[PDB]
Amino acid sequence: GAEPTLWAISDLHTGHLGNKPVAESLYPSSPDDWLIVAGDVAERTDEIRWSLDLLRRRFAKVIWVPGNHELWTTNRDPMQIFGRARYDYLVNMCDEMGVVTPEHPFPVWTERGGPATIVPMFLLYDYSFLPEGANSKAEGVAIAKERNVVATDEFLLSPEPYPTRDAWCHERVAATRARLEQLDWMQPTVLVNHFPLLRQPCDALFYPEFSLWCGTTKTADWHTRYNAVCSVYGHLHIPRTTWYDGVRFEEVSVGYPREWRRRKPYSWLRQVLPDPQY
Ligand SMILES: [Fe+3]
Ligand SMILES: [Mn+2]
Repeated sequence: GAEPTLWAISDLHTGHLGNKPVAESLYPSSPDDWLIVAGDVAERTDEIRWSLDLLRRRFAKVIWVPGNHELWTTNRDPMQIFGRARYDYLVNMCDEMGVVTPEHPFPVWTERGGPATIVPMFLLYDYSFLPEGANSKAEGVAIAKERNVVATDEFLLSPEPYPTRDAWCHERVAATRARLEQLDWMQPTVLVNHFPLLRQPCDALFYPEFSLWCGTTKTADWHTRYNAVCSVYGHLHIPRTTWYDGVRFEEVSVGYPREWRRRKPYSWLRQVLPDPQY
């Protein structure tokens, strides 16, 4: 009576007043629990480090993937680093703390839930989730701008040295797909990515245009192609459990204080493995 569990959570946003207690209430159920943190830990590098240091001292293993907010460079950030350099800095930070990143070898869960390869991914988005009235990236962003639905990324998420964020996204997708092809085709995977791997969850957004900043069409079939037993994501701030083509998708976001105070959730940590039979 003390069997390990693989949990997940995302969108901690510890910099916002009121979400620091949430992060400070994250505890394991056994000394061998793993915790997936699926993006949007914080914006500033020191806040991200504080949160990840707090979590890695409680869980046996922490697997971190970046969200859009970790790649923001604000004026109040002690590290004025941008783009791929900022991502490499965050990866090196996590490595110095012992936190697993998308650049580390894929961890393998060998406890309850079967041998499952946990795949931490950094993919970003490529403006391919076009709104109904759009037929290109520029058209979609223009329609979103005229309706005042623009992501702050456009001004804070630098893609340097890449020219655009979709170029960075396509390179990330190419590399991650190359790594995914090298996996044993008969072993389940746990796909982790801040953004949803397919477009369907974005249909729950209050306004659809924002879907432009919510993923890429190049990963529409990865949950079935690579035999995923569970797909962990966040970003949308719509925490729930759904099923697509037999695969269980877990939106594990916490959100901003005024968002999750309207609800009363049963515990912050979402059980990824073993199957909770929900
Ligand atoms: Fe996000
Ligand atoms: Mn978020």
